[PDB]
Amino acid sequence: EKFRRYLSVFFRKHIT
Repeated sequence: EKFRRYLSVFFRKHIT
């Protein structure tokens, strides 16, 4: 499985 592609850009809601 692999679901580390969505948060890779959603986690940007902090510094950038």
